[PDB]
Amino acid sequence: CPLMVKVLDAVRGSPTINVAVHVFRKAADDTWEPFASGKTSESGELHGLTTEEEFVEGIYKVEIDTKSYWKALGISPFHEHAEVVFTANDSGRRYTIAALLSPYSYSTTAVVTN
Amino acid sequence: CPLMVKVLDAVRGSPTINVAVHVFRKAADDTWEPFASGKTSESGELHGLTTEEEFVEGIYKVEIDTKSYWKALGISPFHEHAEVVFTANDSGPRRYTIAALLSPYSYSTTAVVTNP
Amino acid sequence: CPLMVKVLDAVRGSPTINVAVHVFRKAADDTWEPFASGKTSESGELHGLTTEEEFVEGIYKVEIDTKSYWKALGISPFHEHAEVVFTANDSGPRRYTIAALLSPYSYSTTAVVTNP
Amino acid sequence: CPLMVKVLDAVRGSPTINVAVHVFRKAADDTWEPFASGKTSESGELHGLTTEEEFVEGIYKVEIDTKSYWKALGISPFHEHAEVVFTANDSGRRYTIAALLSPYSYSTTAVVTN
Repeated sequence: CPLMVKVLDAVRGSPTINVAVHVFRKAADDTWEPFASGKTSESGELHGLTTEEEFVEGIYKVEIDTKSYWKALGISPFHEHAEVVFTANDSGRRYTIAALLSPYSYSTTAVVTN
Repeated sequence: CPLMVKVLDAVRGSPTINVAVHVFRKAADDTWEPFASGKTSESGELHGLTTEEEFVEGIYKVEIDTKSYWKALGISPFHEHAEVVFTANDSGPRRYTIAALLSPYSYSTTAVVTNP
Repeated sequence: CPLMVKVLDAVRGSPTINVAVHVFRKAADDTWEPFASGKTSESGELHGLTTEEEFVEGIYKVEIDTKSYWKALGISPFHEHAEVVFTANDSGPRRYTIAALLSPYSYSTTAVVTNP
Repeated sequence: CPLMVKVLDAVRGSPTINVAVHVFRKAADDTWEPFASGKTSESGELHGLTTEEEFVEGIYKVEIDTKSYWKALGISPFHEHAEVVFTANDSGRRYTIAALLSPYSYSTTAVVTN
């Protein structure tokens, strides 16, 4: 898969499990078309969101439901979610979106290889 | 002003100057209404976006135009922008500082919330 | 003061108060000499650690006692502290702001460097 | 291995390759005894630093030579290195030390499992 999502918990020092992630692609009318989604695994990872054929150039949004996660832990969060918006190519790779979560802070990083 | 935005450049170790910032509020429509906008100063800060009267309860989105910043420096960044979405003033008026730290392929955002 | 330390709590979204900060400078010995120390204020900031006269070229270490902070809150953190080591004033006098953002199992540190 | 190190480059969006990492254990006289070391792989990871038998409770320091990395890229860095100091146990796990590097900023996170 050319697109993977890895989420970590900076309060507990652990992968975030069962966190909902939605992926959108920007449409012609500049609205967000649902594209893919899932829930992070026990390793805090989400694989097999798309394929090389489906993942064409364009602008994508990755939305991590961080609020629901912190609610499950009984911790009051600041953000409604974590949103990463990026342009796939040019030109032509494997994308790993990493997210490090705290209740009042998050960081996201793109690891782009091949 | 109950809402302040501060941006830093993690590559140069300096405040980001002239960075565009757009604020939106979720209408009952469920659509995003333009709420306020501006650009960061020399200190990388943006003050006076709004007032205590105007800044009511709601869900707000703060879009920082990081792409324009990096490209002006000859850098092609990963992100289109840095976007912060949060519920404000749910338990009464607060003062919010939104801090962003920018790298070409990474950013972090932190909220500092105080009771005026 | 050419050296300022600022600390934030990423769990509460607030400045960290009464956080111990110890500064060291590498002697020709290659050992760390106690240079200065203090505690953060209500704003999570620590000013007046040193002066332009005293703050010469060298390698400096800034140890933030994050463990004590978290444990006071009933939290058992991963890190013993947050430690920043850097060469200062190599190309002339600069003003340094060391920013730390604290979570129980994670921290980030950023340097903001300006020419006075 | 009960201790792994993963390093990423936030400027290029890539794992950091060939970055020297040194591990120390605090001794009785409170000095840092060299314990293990190596260079990150093509995946920016460093495995097999120690074993379950060797990795006993105590205070450890992990030192990442970030300065040399940025020098190789021709980018002026702020820090001399990135240092993570922590106490292994109590009580009794797999430690992953993650580091996200920028020239004037770094973040480190502990992922502790099992």
